[PDB]
Amino acid sequence: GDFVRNWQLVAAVPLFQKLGPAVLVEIVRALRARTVPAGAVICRIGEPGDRMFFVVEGSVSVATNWGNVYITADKQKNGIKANFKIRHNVEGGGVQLAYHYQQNTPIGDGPVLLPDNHYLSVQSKLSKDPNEKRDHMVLLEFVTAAGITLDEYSKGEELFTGVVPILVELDGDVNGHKFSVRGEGEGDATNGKLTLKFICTTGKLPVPWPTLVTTLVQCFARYPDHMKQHDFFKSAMPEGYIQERTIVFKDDGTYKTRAEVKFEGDTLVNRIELKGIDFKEDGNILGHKLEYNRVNPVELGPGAFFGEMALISGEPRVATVSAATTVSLLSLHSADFQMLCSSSPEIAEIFRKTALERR
Ligand SMILES: Nc1ncnc2c1ncn2[C@@H]1O[C@@H]2COP(=O)(O)O[C@H]2[C@H]1O
Repeated sequence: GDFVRNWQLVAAVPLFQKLGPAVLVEIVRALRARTVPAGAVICRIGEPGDRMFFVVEGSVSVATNWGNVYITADKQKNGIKANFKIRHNVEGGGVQLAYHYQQNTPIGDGPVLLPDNHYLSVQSKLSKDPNEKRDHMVLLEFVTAAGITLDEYSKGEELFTGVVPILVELDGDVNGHKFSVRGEGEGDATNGKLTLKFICTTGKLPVPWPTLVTTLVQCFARYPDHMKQHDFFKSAMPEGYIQERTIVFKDDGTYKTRAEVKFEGDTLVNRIELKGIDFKEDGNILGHKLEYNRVNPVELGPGAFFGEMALISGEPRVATVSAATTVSLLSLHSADFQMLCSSSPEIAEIFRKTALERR
């Protein structure tokens, strides 16, 4: 019943052809098949991991950790403040730190939610559209609020109950290099999910796309039920908020940004002015020495696997994995994973090395 199905499906996984038929029958009896709708989260970062997954149809996207955004109320200015560090990989190895200093002030006169101290967890995947000739960035992002212990007996939030279209506009000036970016896409606050594509409309971007991610809509963060009273960003909608930043690149220049974030009709719009000063023309930013996505460069399609890191290390999921298309999965529980690795040292090696490479 399920076995004839999983037996048919397991043919799409060439890793298992490293296996005799009697044993393969036993493995297929332990596999569980799953159809996953396009866009759905399969594994969430920080969750415990009791199984791993083999892709039989479709592809999945891995979104890796970008860090935490630490937020505090600014009750006297009726807004919030945030500070955090971004670690950009340098292409030859090493890291370029970007220290972020942030303040947000509502545009409207009405009261907003002024939160207790908390943070936003961000995971991201950066990619390219193989049919796009312009300089561009395709971006997938998950944003989750956390840091308030869950005791256990805003009107702006109802603007984000579904999928909201987003428009992003940036005029930049870095060491006199002027440039513009336009981006469009959609925000799903219910799942904390951003999917956008950005174009440099003036030609070649004079800085690396990863350094513009933070500047290019925290109102799409998923605030958990017990934290809805701490979501300043949605509470200031629809009139919106001003968001300003100082971004200090260690041993290099600084970005200063001012943005208007607000609804125009049904569309959440983010309009940005950015000025960069004191950059080194042969440094990591103006010299384009930062990795775009070498860490995590591809969706994982048929024959690939994920979820193996937690089973090897015992640590929680290190990344969020979501279906890019409709996905057909076979999952394998932890205990049967250890037996698979024991029965086939070849397969054990493939897992070991892949998990190392991904670490
Ligand atoms: N840089 C990466 N490239 C590809 N896949 C990854 C990367 N980082 C994590 N993963 C996968 O994402 C999974 C998330 O859950 P696990 O940590 O159990 O195991 C992880 C790997 O399978």
